[PDB]
Amino acid sequence: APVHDPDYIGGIGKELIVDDISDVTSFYPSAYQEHLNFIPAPTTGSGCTRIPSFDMSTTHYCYTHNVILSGCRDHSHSHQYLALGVLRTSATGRVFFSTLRSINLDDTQNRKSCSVSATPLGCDMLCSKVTETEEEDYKSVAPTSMVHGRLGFDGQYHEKDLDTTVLFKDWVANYPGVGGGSFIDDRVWFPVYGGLKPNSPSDTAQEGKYVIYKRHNNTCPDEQDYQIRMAKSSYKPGRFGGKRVQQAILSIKVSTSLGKDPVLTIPPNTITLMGAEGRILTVGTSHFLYQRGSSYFSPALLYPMTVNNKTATLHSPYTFNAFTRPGSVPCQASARCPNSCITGVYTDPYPLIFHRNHTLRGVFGTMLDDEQARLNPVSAVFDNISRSRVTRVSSSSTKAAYTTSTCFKVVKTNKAYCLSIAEISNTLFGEFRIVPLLVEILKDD
Amino acid sequence: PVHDPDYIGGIGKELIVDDISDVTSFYPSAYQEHLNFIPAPTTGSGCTRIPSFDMSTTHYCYTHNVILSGCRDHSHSHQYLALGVLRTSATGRVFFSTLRSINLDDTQNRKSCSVSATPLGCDMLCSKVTETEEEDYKSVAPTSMVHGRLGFDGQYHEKDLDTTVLFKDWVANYPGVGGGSFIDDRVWFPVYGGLKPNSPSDTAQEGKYVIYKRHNNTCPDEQDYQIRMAKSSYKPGRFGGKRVQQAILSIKVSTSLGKDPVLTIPPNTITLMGAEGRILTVGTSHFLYQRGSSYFSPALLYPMTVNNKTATLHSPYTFNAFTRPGSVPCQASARCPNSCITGVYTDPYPLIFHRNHTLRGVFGTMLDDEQARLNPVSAVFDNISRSRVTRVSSSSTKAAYTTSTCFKVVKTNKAYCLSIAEISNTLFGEFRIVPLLVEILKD
Amino acid sequence: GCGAPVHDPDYIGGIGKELIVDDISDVTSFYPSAYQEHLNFIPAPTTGSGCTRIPSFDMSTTHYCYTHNVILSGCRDHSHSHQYLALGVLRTSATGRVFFSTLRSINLDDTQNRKSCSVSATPLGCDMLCSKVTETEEEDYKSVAPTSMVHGRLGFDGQYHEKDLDTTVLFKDWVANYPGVGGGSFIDDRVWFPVYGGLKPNSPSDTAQEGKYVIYKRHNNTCPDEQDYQIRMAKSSYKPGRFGGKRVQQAILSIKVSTSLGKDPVLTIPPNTITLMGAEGRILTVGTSHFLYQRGSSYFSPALLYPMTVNNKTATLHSPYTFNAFTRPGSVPCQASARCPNSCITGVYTDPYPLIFHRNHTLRGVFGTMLDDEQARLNPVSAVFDNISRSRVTRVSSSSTKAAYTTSTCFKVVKTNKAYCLSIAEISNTLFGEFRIVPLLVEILKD
Amino acid sequence: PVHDPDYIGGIGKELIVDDISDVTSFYPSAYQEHLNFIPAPTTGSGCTRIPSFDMSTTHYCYTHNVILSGCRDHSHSHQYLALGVLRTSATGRVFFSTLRSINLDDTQNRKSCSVSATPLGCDMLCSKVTETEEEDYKSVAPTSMVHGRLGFDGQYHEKDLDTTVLFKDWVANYPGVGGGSFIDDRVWFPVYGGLKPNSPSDTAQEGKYVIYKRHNNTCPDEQDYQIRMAKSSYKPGRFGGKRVQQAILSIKVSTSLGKDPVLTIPPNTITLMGAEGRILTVGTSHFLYQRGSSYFSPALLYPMTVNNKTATLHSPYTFNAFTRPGSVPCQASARCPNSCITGVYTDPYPLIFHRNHTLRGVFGTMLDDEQARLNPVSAVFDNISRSRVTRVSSSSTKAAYTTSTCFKVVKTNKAYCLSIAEISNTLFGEFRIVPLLVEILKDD
Ligand SMILES: *[C@@H]1O[C@H](CO)[C@@H](O)[C@H](O)[C@H]1NC(C)=O
Ligand SMILES: *[C@@H]1O[C@H](CO)[C@@H](O)[C@H](O)[C@H]1NC(C)=O
Ligand SMILES: *[C@@H]1O[C@H](CO)[C@@H](O)[C@H](O)[C@H]1NC(C)=O
Ligand SMILES: *[C@@H]1O[C@H](CO)[C@@H](O)[C@H](O)[C@H]1NC(C)=O
Ligand SMILES: [Ca+2]
Ligand SMILES: [Ca+2]
Ligand SMILES: [Ca+2]
Ligand SMILES: [Ca+2]
Repeated sequence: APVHDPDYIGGIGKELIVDDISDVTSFYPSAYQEHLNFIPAPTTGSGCTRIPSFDMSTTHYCYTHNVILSGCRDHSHSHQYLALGVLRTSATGRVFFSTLRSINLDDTQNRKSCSVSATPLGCDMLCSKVTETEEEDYKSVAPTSMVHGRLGFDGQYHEKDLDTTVLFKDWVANYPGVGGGSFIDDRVWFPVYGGLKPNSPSDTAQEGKYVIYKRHNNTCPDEQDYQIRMAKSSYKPGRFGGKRVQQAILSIKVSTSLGKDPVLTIPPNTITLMGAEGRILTVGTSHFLYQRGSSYFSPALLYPMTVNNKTATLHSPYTFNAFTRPGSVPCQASARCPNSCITGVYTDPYPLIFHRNHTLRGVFGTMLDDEQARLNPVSAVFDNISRSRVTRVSSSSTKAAYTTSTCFKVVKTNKAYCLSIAEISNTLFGEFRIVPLLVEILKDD
Repeated sequence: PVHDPDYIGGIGKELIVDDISDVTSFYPSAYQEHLNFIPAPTTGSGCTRIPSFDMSTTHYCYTHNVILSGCRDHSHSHQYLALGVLRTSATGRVFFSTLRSINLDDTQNRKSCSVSATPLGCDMLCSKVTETEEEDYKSVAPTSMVHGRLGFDGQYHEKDLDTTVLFKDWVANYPGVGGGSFIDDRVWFPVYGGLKPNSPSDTAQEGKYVIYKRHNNTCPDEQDYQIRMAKSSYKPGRFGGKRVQQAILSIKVSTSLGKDPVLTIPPNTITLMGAEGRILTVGTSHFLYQRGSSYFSPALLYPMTVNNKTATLHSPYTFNAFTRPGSVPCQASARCPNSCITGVYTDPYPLIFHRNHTLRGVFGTMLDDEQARLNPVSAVFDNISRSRVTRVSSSSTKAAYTTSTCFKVVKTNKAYCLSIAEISNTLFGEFRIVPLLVEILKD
Repeated sequence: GCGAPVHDPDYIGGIGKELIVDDISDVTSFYPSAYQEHLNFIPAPTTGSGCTRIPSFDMSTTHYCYTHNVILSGCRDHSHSHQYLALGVLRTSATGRVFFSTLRSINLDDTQNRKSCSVSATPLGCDMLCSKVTETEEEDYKSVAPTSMVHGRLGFDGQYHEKDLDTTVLFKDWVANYPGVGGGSFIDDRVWFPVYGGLKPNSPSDTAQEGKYVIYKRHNNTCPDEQDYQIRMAKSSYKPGRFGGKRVQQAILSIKVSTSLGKDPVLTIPPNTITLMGAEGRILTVGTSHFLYQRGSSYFSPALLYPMTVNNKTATLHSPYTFNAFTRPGSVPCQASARCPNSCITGVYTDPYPLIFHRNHTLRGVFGTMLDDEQARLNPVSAVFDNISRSRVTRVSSSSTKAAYTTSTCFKVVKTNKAYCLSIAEISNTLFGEFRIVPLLVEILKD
Repeated sequence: PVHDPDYIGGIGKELIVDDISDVTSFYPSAYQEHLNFIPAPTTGSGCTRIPSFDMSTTHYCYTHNVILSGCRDHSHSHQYLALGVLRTSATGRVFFSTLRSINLDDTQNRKSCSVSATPLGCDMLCSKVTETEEEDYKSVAPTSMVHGRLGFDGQYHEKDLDTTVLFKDWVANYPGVGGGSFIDDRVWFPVYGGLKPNSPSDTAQEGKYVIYKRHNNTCPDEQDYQIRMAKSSYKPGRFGGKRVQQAILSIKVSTSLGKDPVLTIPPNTITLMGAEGRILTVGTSHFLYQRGSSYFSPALLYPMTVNNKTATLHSPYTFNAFTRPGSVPCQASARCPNSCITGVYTDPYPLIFHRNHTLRGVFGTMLDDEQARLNPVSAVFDNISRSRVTRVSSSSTKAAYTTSTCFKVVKTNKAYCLSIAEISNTLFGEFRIVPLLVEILKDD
């Protein structure tokens, strides 16, 4: 029923800047712009608001984040904030995000790692229902419970538990990838990751599969079969005792029946690195999988994704060598060799500048500009090697964490905007505030 | 659009009726997480200030002023406006669920806006300013004013009031920031401003004054001197000796905005110097909160009686420990009449009543400092005392306006007080406006 | 100004897309409004005998392209001719009313006789594929050389440049060959054009078709002739008597779009187990789907859309969508209500624009202007069609009226969320020549 | 944005300078195909009417009015506006190439618009009407008027004139429909309307009249009767006896629209009753064409001299065979003064000149009927005669306004006359506006 102001409709989910000639990094973000903050901040000293997910279709946006009363990471009950809204314009021509349905989902169930997607029926959610820590989940035999929910245009929420005993038979743990999903054709597509049980069909299918991705102009000096050894062990990090940590994609038919006809796609690990959080993006006619750099590879990754009815295929990724993320040694931001780790942080890149033949040239995102610590969020435009002039939250050292970015255009002014939702350090009210930062994309001629 | 039925009977009523208990045996819990319905700034210089809030038995209304470049820029601003309903999650936790969330931003500069929840939506009274307050007090024409409404459909409409007639005796005039109230088919707003010297309204107040006193803390000045100082408190030096006057504006609620407005000016034998304020309705009682911008520090609630289109004020309730910071000689501990414009908006919400409806106790968030806007502290107050408190921080913390509203989740038998407070911010602007929530407990 | 223009902002997001995505509604509950006034961007004749005919139209997300052929002395005069060319953008007035705003408007009139021209909107302007004709079609099928062809382009600066194709090589296996009149389409760095003509008997291309045929059938109306007879007839339908039994063949030509015209041309010939006898046609791109429209010049009357997939420089066609009430007039035994395979060259160009889709992108309904007559080119009526039925109609006239070719393209004004269909129709004229080419406009309604 | 160099020296000049030849030995060719730059209607009731055309040595301007529901409807309308340049194809065939093609359609009802090609683009003068002509003659305020411009960038800007001051003495006032002309840093538009009875402008025409006569066809009425009829002709009965008056408006051409407008009201000892018209510039001569809305049938061209911001008119050239249909007693063959509002806009383009610049011949498309708007016929005319003609049809055919402009393709040594004509349509509304093109030939 509700729809964005027509100022935005033709500029959402599109290839924003089509340019074959200009240097990608001649495009750069403006100063942050003041607009209607649609993301609730904590109201107590210990309250934890973390794990944002965001998706926007040409009719509405969907947003969610997790809330824990007593502090973050606490093994405790949690609830989700959920919002459904539309873009509007003031009389002065300034965009604002206008939320229509704004609820807390807080009941007997502990929904974690939730991803959201804007579908024709409202805001679809994929969550894990957890009663164990991740550490414990990798040791129990049963897969993790998972639920497909929807906040409807009427503001009501309904959900259906998936049959994970069947759907995730070959897994010991499984979680949505936190980043948004995408509605494609008649289905909703969500990133998933978790652990495979040893010697299952899915595990055997990945036996001996690996890929080594390299830094630009910065060769790993290690011997080659040593690199191969380390790349293989990177799929089985020591934190969970040698279980293969696997990337997947889950598609669900969009219908008034939730959980209808789900299909799991597991790409070969000759393409994907160790399973991690991620996001399914649709820009123009192209789809991508973002995968968080939780393993040894630091440059931001976008795997081209093509849809084959109910399944997907991924292709060799775009990489953005200056769009690093912090991580612990030996997988810090400047890392160049394969190795085994679980680290990094979710900071996704939004496809922004394209050739006319639709090859991606440049992305926008907010990176944490530090070698090892989650510090100094910086918004910028990135090509395969370089980074534009940047916009920073603070000229002082500042703690931050996850960021997820989405860009859209106002075609009547030909202005490109980028929204960057970032977990930022807070004072007085909890560890984090989740801030929707807004920039305009400018050009330095 | 209506509140969840868990709230039926829990909104705008006398929450605690108790003749026997000590008032300060009631006290606020620690702050509670709920759904923060108030947008925080998103840039380093963004200014969100001046909150207004009112809630009827069907919906709530909220607004605050936004300036892009910092809080003392006079050139342009916009208002954030929200219309919403109270909800409960499945576990019984409160959340404020906004339904209509808009920025009102055009070429007009709407300032000092008050909102009120009426049967047609969220009514707003704003001044449309073209010059500073200081300049307004020096120009002969009254300040322009507008009656707006955000409807349940999310559309905003407004009508300019005929201030040339309605405020002909005034040089400057503003809504009182605090919420208004819908009573007997009219919406009622606090107003304040300056009167034209020797206008009929100014002449009607000549010689009028009132001295309100601190509990068990006598002014040592002699009575004659106190009277001179109380008279001069209505004509502070900042605006060159014009009388600064309290008033109340009522408007017929109708699809026609601005219908039949009527200005009531109480005698200054009851009211102190005009200031920001709020019209409250709790049960069948109404009150005018008046900010303590003059010499009197304790929080003030004037009982208000509605007689069709006008109202009568009565001698106020005072809450001696509910002080506010101010400049010398009108600091929080001041006890003598004097002339000043200082203080801060921190309103008290009527909470504990006698069975005969006499008010005993209030909830609010005070700034617990003598002179500086520091240290917001939530508590229950009677005429003399303060309960055990809840604080945003144990460290010294800048803050400003607070406005409080209490309600009951009847379903869970839990009484709550919302305290919307301007709190110092880091990284993103001068202030963040935070809706603090406490449960009222009993010791 | 050599840089590219763009439609008004009201249209961005509403050009070349799936206009109505609806799984549940009856297709024919959508219907056209009355015709709407807008800016007629198509020149009418200015003399008693002037012939304006053979419209071609294609519109990209940045601009539209339009052309038609002009003959001074009458329409079938096998003589010199010229082309009107227009490059423009869609606009809205202050009231929101649609208008087509032409930016480059030229007559291309020189020593060359360009015929049967198709146009396509590419990132460099308006690409044109024409035959350069020095013999009638009847003479052409009798001479061994293929027809000359040219790839031209009107640029955004208003200049026209062109390159003759190497038809002696490119069309080595052909005796005659023409573009399909209907618009081409820009897909994956190349421009794609419909083509048709005659094959050299026993040439490699001709032997690759030997024995190939397909019988397409009417809805709920069975042909009574014996099966072996139907097959004999279907086979002979590829070799009409008009050109002495040479095979008349459908094809698709793709050209790399570059400042170098005529670059890297590649011819695709689909198997005649899929296509009927070659005819005029159009390459359509709607959303992510491509289609070849094929004029019903043979025995099959319902409008045809063959799904088209692009591989690299070649195309693959699939079994067609058919719209049983979107018929066209033809001479007996291939009239509008024909149901049996037979051999004939008749019909008329009236294309269908894909309009209503399933969520999974299966096509449900089209818009077009048919000629509503069994045998004569009469009575144009605009309608929405599904596989069986026709919506409520809009008519140019309640009296009997001569018309000919129609080509339709639909678009949405995103600002108002209204869908429109343009129908460019050759309509009988009085005083000024045989035809006026009229851009009809309707809004698509739902009752 | 300029015409092809094949036209240099062929635009806006005296096309045929000849003292010797019979004017009517020049004659138009058959109509020729070129590029029809004028949109036709696309619906059954669509009304396209009231063309205006002007061409400078760099570009041409064109406009016409559009009503959705029929030609008499009065509620709302829009204008089609075109800025273009003359081109030649490789074979030398003329084509009019429009560069900017827009519909101007908003809440405002612009009527009776005239255009003129200025160095800044296509200037337009329109009335912004809120009541019918009948009702405007009865209201005290003058008609609102706007000066707009379609620029070379395709953007349109406009500014309302201060008509309460500029047209203080008028009850109604409209541009003359025919094109205006750029002369000496100002654009010049024909205007007509009604004067406030007893205003200074009205009293300044009191007792003023002029009687123009047919060639070799004297009015038999007695002289005092003719004088009374001639005076009455300026106050026709349709609008209750108000004086209907000719004028000329000049505006300074500037990035500021509506700059320094000045109105000229010529004396009615020269002009007949106010009517539609056109300001023409050909060589160094300027002329005011005035439609024959009153008793006088032959086509009229008043020589016009520009002083500074005002104009002076002189006794007109008349072309006795270039008649127009009208209702009795002001029909095509009328010869006596009378009072009427009738006729039709069909202008004559100055074509053939003596070496001393005195005009000898014009081209135009006349409606060749006594009383009805029928039978458009293109021809060359002198003061008394008509050349061999070219016809749209040998059958009786309804038509209305025509406006003609001639030019030379210097490269091919061919002179052409464009004749934009409202012609009866079938299927698509009442009229199609057709740009007819002829080559000027010589018998010899
Ligand atoms: C796309 O186009 C650009 C420039 O036109 C070229 O550099 C790039 O290699 C192309 N890639 C593909 C896959 O077409
Ligand atoms: C109400 O009752 C209290 C004590 O019960 C008394 O002190 C007070 O004066 C009473 N007031 C009224 C108005 O009844
Ligand atoms: C698309 O969906 C419709 C409706 O369920 C169905 O009839 C049709 O066959 C589907 N097409 C494909 C290719 O699955
Ligand atoms: C120009 O020459 C002709 C030739 O007789 C003459 O009639 C006309 O009066 C001349 N023009 C002027 C202005 O004398
Ligand atoms: Ca497990
Ligand atoms: Ca003032
Ligand atoms: Ca041949
Ligand atoms: Ca008037």
